[PDB]
Parts: sequence; structure tokens; C-alpha cells
Amino acid sequence: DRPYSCDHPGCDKAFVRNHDLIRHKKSHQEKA
Ligand SMILES: [Zn+2]
Repeated sequence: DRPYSCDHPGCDKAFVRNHDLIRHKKSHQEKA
């Protein structure tokens, strides 16, 4: 049931694994 469904504003990428959410969540940050 998508144990990793990030819910960040402007998001649109579901996940099933864990690390993915970790490498994906840190993306909502980015520099600049
Ligand atoms: Zn996200």
C-alpha cells in the first residue's frame, strides 16, 4: 500500500521502498 508516499507540496512521485523516500525526500530541498 505504498508504505512510502511522501506528501511534500509540489510532489508527485510515490514509492514502495524505504531508501527511495530518503533519497527522494532530500530532493525537495535542493540548493539555491
Ligand atoms: Zn515528495
